[PDB]
Amino acid sequence: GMSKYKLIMLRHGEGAWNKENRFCSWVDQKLNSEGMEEARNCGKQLKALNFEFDLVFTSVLNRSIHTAWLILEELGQEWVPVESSWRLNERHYGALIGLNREQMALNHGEEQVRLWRRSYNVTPPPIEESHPYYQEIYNDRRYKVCDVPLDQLPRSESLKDVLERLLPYWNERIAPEVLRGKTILISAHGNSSRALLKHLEGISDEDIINITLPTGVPILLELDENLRAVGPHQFLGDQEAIQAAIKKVED
Amino acid sequence: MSKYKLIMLRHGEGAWNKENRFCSWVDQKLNSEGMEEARNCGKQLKALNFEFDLVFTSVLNRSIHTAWLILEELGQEWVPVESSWRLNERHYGALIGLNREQMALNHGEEQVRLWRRSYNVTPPPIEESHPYYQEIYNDRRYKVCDVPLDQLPRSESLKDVLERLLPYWNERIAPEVLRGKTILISAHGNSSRALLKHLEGISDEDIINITLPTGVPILLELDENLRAVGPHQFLGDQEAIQAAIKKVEDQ
Repeated sequence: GMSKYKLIMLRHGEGAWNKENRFCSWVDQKLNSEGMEEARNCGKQLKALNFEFDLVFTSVLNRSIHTAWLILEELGQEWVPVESSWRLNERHYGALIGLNREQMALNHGEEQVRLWRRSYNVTPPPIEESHPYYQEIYNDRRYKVCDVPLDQLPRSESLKDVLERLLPYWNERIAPEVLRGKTILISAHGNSSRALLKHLEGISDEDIINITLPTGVPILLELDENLRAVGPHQFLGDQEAIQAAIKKVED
Repeated sequence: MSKYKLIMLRHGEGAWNKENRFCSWVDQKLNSEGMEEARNCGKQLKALNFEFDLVFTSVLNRSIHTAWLILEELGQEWVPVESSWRLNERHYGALIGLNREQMALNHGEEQVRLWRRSYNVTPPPIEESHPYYQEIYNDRRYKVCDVPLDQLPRSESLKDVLERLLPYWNERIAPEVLRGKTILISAHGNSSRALLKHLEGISDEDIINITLPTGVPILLELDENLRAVGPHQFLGDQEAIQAAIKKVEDQ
């Protein structure tokens, strides 16, 4: 249980939809100017702390990939290998994708909606072919060359479901590289970062809902010989800026 | 008969190229013109509806940024990128950073012609006294190559470039072409020229004279033996192509 490995994880800056209380989810929206600035800020902060990455993991959503590219550019580490997987994707919010709070409550019921947003293990209704964002997701050829067939990919996910499709990628692909002594960057999303932290820190089903995950802030994990967190995750950089980022993700 | 299509290109050249200096393994960034060329290449590839499955680059950031800008213009940022020193620009050894005048003074007018224009004459190796030696050989990207740091070349003929590129073609790229994947190679002047020589069976004499414009998609049609069916083709607007040819001609 002694600190042996260091891992950096971060989440991209959130977009217009997030201000309108809409879930982007698997919709492949680009960074906005604020998102691009947050990625550059992360890169400059990681450079100030002399981080030297050996491997980067991202989702297949371009906002996670652009975040990594901008960080590697700020570090002068563009040669560092990048691997992308649907298993680091944001939570699939199913039928709720693109709806604000009001619209969700009207369509599905006020009770069901609380669970879907705030619970650990309640799965939202699956996205159906009638959904305006269904074709844009499932006709995208990035989902024809995943480690599971197109028709085996989820149509909706609880936070528990996110952890269950992320853990195999951690165990099989990322964890071995950490054990080799490589310094890893994970460019992830709100739910994918929360799911991995739940696993590495042994956070309860009850407590995971409440933890604060600011965007555009490097999250340092110190891991022991079992790849278990030694202490809680640590936010790197200026405490003023971090407190600001924490306020922005407040619910 | 034609069975496979491969796309290659070279990045837009820099200030040193206008001064007749060889950037070589010096890790110079694209200039504004270079970044625009990469974007215009991506827009051209989008107009022709190219869908890449895999991208190969060098470990020099100008080849990587060229690929990133192209994938952004294509909305194909999820397409896997692999980088190798074996796609690096020619190592011009002691000549790196010298203009034509300085080379002739230091080594002799005769030797200099051969080194620039011959197929198989290797320039003098770069030594520890060279102003650009440390920034190449102390760079940790060259500590994790498929050969040890001390086995990497200190200078290369165009023949030497082909001979360290061939193993990457044979072992890494060719198998993916045989799988039916659409490959983009983001390369340099000498690495693109070397691969074309090999796939088209161009002579030692003829290879020196072929025109390789920057920022232009180069299409190769390959048979079941991965031998070129007809010559390479420049894709896009003939006006723009003729302009790009004149820029490398006149330089």
